[PDB]
Amino acid sequence: MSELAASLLSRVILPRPGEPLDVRKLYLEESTTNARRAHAPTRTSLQIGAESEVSFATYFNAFPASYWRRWTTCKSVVLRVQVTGAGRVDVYRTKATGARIFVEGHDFTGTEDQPAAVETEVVLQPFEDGGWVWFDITTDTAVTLHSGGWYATSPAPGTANIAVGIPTFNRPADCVNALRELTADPLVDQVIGAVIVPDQGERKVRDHPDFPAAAARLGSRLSIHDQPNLGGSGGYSRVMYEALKNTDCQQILFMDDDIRLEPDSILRVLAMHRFAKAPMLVGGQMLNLQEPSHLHIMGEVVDRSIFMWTAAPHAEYDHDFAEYPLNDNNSRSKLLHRRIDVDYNGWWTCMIPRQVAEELGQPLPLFIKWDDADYGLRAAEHGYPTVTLPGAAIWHMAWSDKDDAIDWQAYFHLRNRLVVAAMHWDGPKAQVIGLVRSHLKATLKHLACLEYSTVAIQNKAIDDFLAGPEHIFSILESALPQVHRIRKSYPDAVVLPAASELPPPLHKNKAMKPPVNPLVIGYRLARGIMHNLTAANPQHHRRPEFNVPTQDARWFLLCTVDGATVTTADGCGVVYRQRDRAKMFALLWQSLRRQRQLLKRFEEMRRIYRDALPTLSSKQKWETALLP
Amino acid sequence: MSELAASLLSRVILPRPGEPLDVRKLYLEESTTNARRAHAPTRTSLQIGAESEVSFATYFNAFPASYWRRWTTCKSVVLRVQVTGAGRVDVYRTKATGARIFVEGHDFTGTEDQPAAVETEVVLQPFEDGGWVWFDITTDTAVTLHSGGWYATSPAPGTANIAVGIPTFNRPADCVNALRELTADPLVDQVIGAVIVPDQGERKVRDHPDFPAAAARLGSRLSIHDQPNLGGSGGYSRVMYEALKNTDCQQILFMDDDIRLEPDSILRVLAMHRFAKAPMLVGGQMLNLQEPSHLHIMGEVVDRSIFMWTAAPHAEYDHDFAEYPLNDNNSRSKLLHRRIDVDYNGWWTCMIPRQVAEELGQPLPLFIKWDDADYGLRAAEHGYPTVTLPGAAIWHMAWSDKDDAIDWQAYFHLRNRLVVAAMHWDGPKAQVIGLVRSHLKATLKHLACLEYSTVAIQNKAIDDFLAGPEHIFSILESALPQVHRIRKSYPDAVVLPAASELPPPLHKNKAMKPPVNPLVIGYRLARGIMHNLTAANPQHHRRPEFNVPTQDARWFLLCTVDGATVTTADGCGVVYRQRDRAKMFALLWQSLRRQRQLLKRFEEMRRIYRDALPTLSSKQKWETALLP
Amino acid sequence: MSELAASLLSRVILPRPGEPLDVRKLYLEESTTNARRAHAPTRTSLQIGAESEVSFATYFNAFPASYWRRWTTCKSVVLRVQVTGAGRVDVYRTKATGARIFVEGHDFTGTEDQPAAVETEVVLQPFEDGGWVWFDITTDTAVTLHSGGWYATSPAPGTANIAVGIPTFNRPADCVNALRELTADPLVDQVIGAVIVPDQGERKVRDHPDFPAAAARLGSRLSIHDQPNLGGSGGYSRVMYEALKNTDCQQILFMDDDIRLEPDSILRVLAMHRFAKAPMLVGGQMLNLQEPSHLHIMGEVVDRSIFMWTAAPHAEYDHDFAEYPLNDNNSRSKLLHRRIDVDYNGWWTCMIPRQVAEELGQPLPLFIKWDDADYGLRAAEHGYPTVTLPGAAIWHMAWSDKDDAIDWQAYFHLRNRLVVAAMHWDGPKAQVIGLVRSHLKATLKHLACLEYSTVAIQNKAIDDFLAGPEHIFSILESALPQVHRIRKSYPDAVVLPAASELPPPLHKNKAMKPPVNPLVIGYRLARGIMHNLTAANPQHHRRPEFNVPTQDARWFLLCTVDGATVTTADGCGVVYRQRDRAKMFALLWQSLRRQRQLLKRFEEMRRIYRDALPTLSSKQKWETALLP
Ligand SMILES: O=c1ccn([C@@H]2O[C@H](COP(=O)(O)OP(=O)(O)O)[C@@H](O)[C@H]2O)c(=O)[nH]1
Ligand SMILES: O=c1ccn([C@@H]2O[C@H](COP(=O)(O)OP(=O)(O)O)[C@@H](O)[C@H]2O)c(=O)[nH]1
Ligand SMILES: O=c1ccn([C@@H]2O[C@H](COP(=O)(O)OP(=O)(O)O)[C@@H](O)[C@H]2O)c(=O)[nH]1
Ligand SMILES: [Mn+2]
Ligand SMILES: [Mn+2]
Ligand SMILES: [Mn+2]
Repeated sequence: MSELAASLLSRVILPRPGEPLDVRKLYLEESTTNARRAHAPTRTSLQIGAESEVSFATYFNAFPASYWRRWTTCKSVVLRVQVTGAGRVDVYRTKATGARIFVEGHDFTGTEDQPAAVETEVVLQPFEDGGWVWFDITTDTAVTLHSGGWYATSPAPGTANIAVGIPTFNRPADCVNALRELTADPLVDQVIGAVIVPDQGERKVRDHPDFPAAAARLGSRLSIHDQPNLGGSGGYSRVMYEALKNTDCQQILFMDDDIRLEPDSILRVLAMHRFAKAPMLVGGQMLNLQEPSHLHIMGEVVDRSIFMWTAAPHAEYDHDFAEYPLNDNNSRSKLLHRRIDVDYNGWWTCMIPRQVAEELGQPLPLFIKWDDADYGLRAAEHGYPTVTLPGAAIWHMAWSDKDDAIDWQAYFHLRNRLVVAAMHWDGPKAQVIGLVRSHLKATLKHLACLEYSTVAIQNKAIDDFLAGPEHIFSILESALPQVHRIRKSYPDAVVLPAASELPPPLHKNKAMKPPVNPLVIGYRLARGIMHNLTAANPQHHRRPEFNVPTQDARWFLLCTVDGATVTTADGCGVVYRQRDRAKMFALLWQSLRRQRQLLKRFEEMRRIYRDALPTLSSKQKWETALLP
Repeated sequence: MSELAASLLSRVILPRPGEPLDVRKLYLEESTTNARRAHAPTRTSLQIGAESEVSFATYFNAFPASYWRRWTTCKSVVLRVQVTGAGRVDVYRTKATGARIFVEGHDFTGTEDQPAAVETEVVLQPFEDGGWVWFDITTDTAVTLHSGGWYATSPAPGTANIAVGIPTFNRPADCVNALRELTADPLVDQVIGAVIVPDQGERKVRDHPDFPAAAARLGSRLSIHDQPNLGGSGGYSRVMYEALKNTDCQQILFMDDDIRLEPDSILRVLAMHRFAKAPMLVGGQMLNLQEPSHLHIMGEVVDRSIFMWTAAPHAEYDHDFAEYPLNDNNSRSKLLHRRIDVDYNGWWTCMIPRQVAEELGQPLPLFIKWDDADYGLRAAEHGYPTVTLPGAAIWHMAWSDKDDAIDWQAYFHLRNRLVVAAMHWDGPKAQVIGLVRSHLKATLKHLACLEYSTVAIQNKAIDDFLAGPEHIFSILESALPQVHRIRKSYPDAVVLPAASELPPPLHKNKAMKPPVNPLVIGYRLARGIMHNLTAANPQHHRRPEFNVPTQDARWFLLCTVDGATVTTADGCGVVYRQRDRAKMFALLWQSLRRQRQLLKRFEEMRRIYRDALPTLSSKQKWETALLP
Repeated sequence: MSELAASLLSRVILPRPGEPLDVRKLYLEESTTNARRAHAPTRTSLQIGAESEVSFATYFNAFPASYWRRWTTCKSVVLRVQVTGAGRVDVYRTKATGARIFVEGHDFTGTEDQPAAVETEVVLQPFEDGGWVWFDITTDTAVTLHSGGWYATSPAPGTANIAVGIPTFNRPADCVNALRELTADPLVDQVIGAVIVPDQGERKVRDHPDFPAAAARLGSRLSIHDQPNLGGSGGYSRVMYEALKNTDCQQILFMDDDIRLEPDSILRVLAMHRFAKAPMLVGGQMLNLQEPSHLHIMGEVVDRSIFMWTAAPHAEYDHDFAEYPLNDNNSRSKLLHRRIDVDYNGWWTCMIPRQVAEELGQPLPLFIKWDDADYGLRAAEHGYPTVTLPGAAIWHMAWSDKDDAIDWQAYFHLRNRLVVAAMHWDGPKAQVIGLVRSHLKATLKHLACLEYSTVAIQNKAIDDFLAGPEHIFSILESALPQVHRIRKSYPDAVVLPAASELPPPLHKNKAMKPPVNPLVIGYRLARGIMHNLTAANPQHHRRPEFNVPTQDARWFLLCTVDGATVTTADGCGVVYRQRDRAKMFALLWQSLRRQRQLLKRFEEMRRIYRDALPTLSSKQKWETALLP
């Protein structure tokens, strides 16, 4: 018992009372033939009826064996369940193809007075490519699973002193909640030493009514640091800065302020970090906050040849565990059993070892976007891999219709993408053509969609990149206001609350089906080009031709009109997109001029950016933008 | 009652407590409309709720009528169930198309005090092509099925004295368990007279802690015989040798050491043997140990025209009875109602009559593979057919991803295949071209997959075959070490624990979809041939181009690379396959030279092998390799 | 209450205790959401749980409205249910497309002490093309349906005195049972006045042990008449003969001896007959005895243009009410809502009014087959239509794999088909070419399948037809033995118990998939013709090339072989079909010669057959073959 608690890797957890049935599929998967639902008295125990089966082949309770095999020193894991009643524990593993293999099974008989203990040691040898381990319970009489867990065969190396960092910006209510959920589970609280909150917002988290109660439970492990708005980069950079200077914490764990939490997720990541073969970044997955049974992604990489972040080779976005169980014979579920290798983890949950952060230094001053990838790629170049752990997750806001890469962020995508590209493009010379051809495609689509402001702000992006690193650092704060100033000009960047704020449409909308037939995309594009050569009628800038819903607003519909309203992706307003031939060819020329500049000057940008990294990632340099 | 027990063919059995629901579909098939699961107090009884239906149209409890009709003297079978409660027994049969026919039905009323007995005599006449008989129970009040069985209308001929043979090699734990499960059911124990265990391993089954307890229950019906490693052939040959010389047992039942058991399976095979029209080999099916609701195969044959073991005409591998019930209108289930005729049964469970083994003599000294087929084909030539009984099964390890025919065994497949081919090729002359063309295909695929060691050891196989029978017998022990010595050379035959033991791959893996389009297999093969003509870059033998998962590693992916790691089929390690043009054309020439030798010298091999059979299958000759 | 019982059309009936769940779908259709199965205390009552729904949109309990509208004088029907508990009766109708229409609904509250009565009058007006009426029950508290029925709004015209006729031939056990099930329901017993059993068999129904008990319940309403074997024609002719001469029964109801019964079926047919607009034949459907949820057919017609009995225009054989409910949105179920018009009903249950049988006279002396159609077609020509009532059924043996039109019956099909054709071909002259072209197709298929005996006995059929009516009558008894004498010659007509009675096949059977591709049926037929021109190898008449299963034995497989065993359609034996070119061309010539004879002499056969009808259907003439 002394040694048990210090080798626990991940617990068997159940859902809270009154949790939606969709979300319960993350925890336990019950047979539709059982007479009654299973009951979860506490988050660690479960009551099962007589003559019933429940399967723990689930996102939260199954053991992601291949990952432990690959990155940790654990030769084998031990399942321990403590149960009363008569029944059977069946242990299964999978091959990386998803094929389920029955390992061993134990019949038990237990009473509340002499509770039955069931231990099974599963060797991690057969998980080179992938595979999970899990268990089912099948009952003779009624059964209570009092506790269950996956264990290593020796204590966890090192000490567990975690600096939790949570940068906040005008989301006090959410942040106060994140601080509240850290102290929920005693086993997390115990291993938290410091909690850094860089408050970059004008509506402060200290001012909240529920804060004192939340802050009291943390004691003086909590500090709040007021600084200017420096985005993600500045937020997390501050956390690193603090944890390395003002705490002696062995781990730095980046988190977001708008996250729901499964506290065992934190403990699982810590487990892997401590058991790692070599020092490494360890991150958690994100479940979708707005569709909570859905896993966002198993892991991301940066695709060379266009230098663009993307899904890892054998992983698809948005995996609904309620519709596609871990153990189903469907093709989406079969990919989950592969071991996914990432280039970086997102900063919703990402643990960085102390003397690794010290070595890599700070993040790049990118404001938002790409800061996290850069860090992953940088650590990789120093021999510190990143592992995105399955089964260890927080719930975060996804791009569940809500977001887009056409607004002000479109600047920060492109700009930072190039910055990071110069930083890590250790490859062939002629390769940069692939990224610029990549952008030309994007830029033609934008214009075809009448998203003019986007192109403009993207042309500022390429200008700002070409001015170098010294310049990027000085516009950490100034850049955001500058994007907005540019965007005010364009009717397509000015949100209006309703389309009824404008004169009713000339034409009622018609259902125009998505062309995915080769003959039809050829013709719909020809119509697009030719119309786009005619002089735009200005009557259509005063009265929109259509009231376009977000969903229906693609290249093929917008290339025929001169003016139309398009609903913002959140569905909170509309922009009045208005075609103009003169303004478009201008933007198109400026875009062409910048793309030619890029392939001409990229060799040069690699040299000057790589050289400037000790500065850009220095604590000393970040001091002059972080402290008043 | 005196006469009942001695005419019992197969009992109605239920699952153990806490058996997975998947596996219970082997026993009883319940209506999703029943209010509650059915309960199995004992392995022979079942409790059903009021207003409920359960169907015994299942692998274990249905009667494989066509088989009994074909091979046994039974004109009709009698169902006997003993039941309490009010309900109805409905008896069904099938045609060989799967079409279900209702035969008769009996309403019963029984109490525990005056239990109701229900007998139905089903005539076996209408089962020429195939068909099963089974029964359902449908309840008015709650019902208990106290016992149920299929009976012949007269006593079983002969006496039941079974020599059970279990050859073991370094699997003490498993073997001790097999000996334990034989004495489980009293009705099996009663008919076991001897249990021979040839222990060819250096980790002895006697040394096990649980052995004394297991051996005590057998008394002195158990002997253990220490001998050198002589593979399957030597193991089972020893069992035959012992049972014919040192026991007066009427039957010899071959078993494996790594098998879970349904004891009634043993009794069913014995039943058929005793009721046989003429003396015959009777075998049991294998269920998959690692996917326990799945039946491996209904029966195997040796396909003339390539002389290669294969699925019997109307049977497909891997039949999941949980997904495809015996009585479903699906195409996979419809094949189960045909009567499958085999050429041989596997030696997991195969019963050989005493004066049949005496007549046929020993097995061929093949070490592993084909020993069993040869025996089936040999018995066939003497007028002793083999029947693979459905419903009579043990659970055994299948090729559930775990195994492959590319490693050291690839020698023993080819070699023994040819040995056996010479032995039983009573057919046309020019026919041998079909086997050699068969091998040329295989050999080109191997090389294309960079599996060089395979070809090498297969070329030893053809050399060893051509040296004749006298020579094959002397290399019974020496051959295995010799294969390994040859395999050490090739990087593709040397297993390494992880791919991270090697330098990281040059390219990340890309999803390349299986080409089954005629235009695409033509082009993907053209790329294969042409690249395979270019000089291999040696930088790719020092740093692998890919980290290939087993599943993704086929001809079309491996024919483009010069070097890559491929994960072993168990998923326990990786080999570094490395292309070389010079070494390949060498192997290809040596393979071509041997194939030309075969068709030249096969007439000659038939003559010299057939002539040498009295020697190869002699007890006297096997003495000089079995006894120190 | 006085007037209720004499206007009852059909009762709401439930299944017996322990009836299979498949068959219960004929009676009531329960929601999978109900907490418990519904219970049927008695065959007329049903107990439903609280908060549950059951739908009586079922074969047995729904009202076939369109039929009642079309053929009876009933302007409207009345549903009456007597219920306790709180709940709601919902009444629905359908359009002939299957579209369900909600009519009205009644909330009830009843107690056992003051039981609630619910009456709904549904007008039959909107059922021109088809449509059903039914009701569902939906419960608040637990509900008991004590009784339910469909009623006319006035008493039944006429008196109900039914002569039940059951011809038996060597099936004593079955016949004794039919007599037992007539006296089961008191409401059937009451309306049965006589039961005629012509016993044409040598194993007499009187000799049975269970007969005296069965005969006692009938009193002296039962007579048994010994006569020679004169087949169906002679059996039923005898029943007519008796009921018209020796009873004063108002109805004659033909039945079979191998039928399970729903007694309300008898009452429903009687109901319609009594309520008929004009005098008419009224028949019941047949449910499949061996697949009891399956309806054989909604109704049959005689297809002019080939003069061949067939499914009525919008009806398909074999409708499984368990898989396709009356009220499902599937295409098979949608045809059930059309009103099917028949040309005749089968003699399993067919009611003939007294002064209609008197007018039409006896059946034709056809021995078996077509006797029933002829009678339907004859009655039609006199203005007496036939109606096949849905919901009124007996269970009878179908052609559920068991039967075929290639054996001795093949004579009686063709012969009688032509007899009947001459009798009723009131159409165009050149039309007979269509029947003879029809036969040429059949005859070429037979020969291609090596079914030589068939063609031979069919050529006797055409000879016997051409000899005229006077001759057909004299061979009523002699013809059956004569067919057998001819069949003894041919190896394909001699059944052997197993294929193992013959030398094992030269080739093992190969799976040859059904060609339904235009290119492939063209080639598979070309192979057929050309091989069929080569001289047959006689070694293949001594050792069969294959062991062909019934299912796999079609034109495309048999046209390539010279000799093979084919399993009888019951699966009880095999015939050795053996190709011969000399014997085949002979049969083919004799067939061609007869077909030329037919179209030459059909005008002549119409004249001589039609003229001979008063004789063939005379009671006086049938006397000389029915009485010793
Ligand atoms: O003007 C800004 C925009 C965002 N952020 C920070 O950048 C991170 C990511 O931004 P956001 O949450 O709005 O985008 P999301 O994560 O939802 O995609 C957050 O931690 C914010 O604190 C910031 O400091 N200032
Ligand atoms: O080096 C060996 C390899 C195997 N065997 C025997 O050969 C049989 C089949 O081998 P194995 O079980 O390893 O293969 P599998 O049956 O799983 O395919 C077993 O009964 C072993 O006892 C042996 O005696 N020596
Ligand atoms: O040799 C025969 C053959 C049959 N029948 C009668 O013909 C009818 C139909 O024959 P069967 O029942 O054998 O054929 P099925 O109705 O099953 O198709 C039955 O009522 C039999 O009594 C007969 O009298 N003598
Ligand atoms: Mn966020
Ligand atoms: Mn084995
Ligand atoms: Mn019949």
